[PDB]
Amino acid sequence: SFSGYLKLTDNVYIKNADIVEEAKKVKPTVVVNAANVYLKHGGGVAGALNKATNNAMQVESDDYIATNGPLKVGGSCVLSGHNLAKHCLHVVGPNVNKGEDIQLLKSAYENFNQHEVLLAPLLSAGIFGADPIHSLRVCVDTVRTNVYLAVFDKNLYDKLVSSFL
Ligand SMILES: CNc1ncccn1
Repeated sequence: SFSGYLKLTDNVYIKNADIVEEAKKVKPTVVVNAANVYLKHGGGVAGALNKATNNAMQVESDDYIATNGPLKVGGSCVLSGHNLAKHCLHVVGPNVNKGEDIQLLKSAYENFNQHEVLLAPLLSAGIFGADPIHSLRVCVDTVRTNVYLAVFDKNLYDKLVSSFL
């Protein structure tokens, strides 16, 4: 199971790790993807997770969108975890770089509550443009299930831990 995590709260844990390497090591029940509404896994966490699946995540995602249409910002869907996890919970946080409402970040984190344990990145962080310190605060104030956060950037990981209230 999960090793080397710093415990932030009763249910939130954090580690400086590449979520792809972490998923391959742990093979958790659920890995969270930082998805967009179209499930186009081009860059950031999504591009990295999809590349680790040899594009199988994108092929599955395109079939999901062809059948169901796009997700909502703040929404999610459960798909296969491929070689990374049992399932992948694709969660759409607001993309501040697209002018999306940062208030939807709490709705995005609420999706985590449907899973007893998850390996996840900080929603709306990275190329999504939100402040990762704010994302961590919404995470700890919204998620009640056990969430193991992987923060790729060491400098950001240190800043998140050192500034955690
Ligand atoms: C590419 N891996 C990654 N990216 C962001 C957060 C955690 N892991």
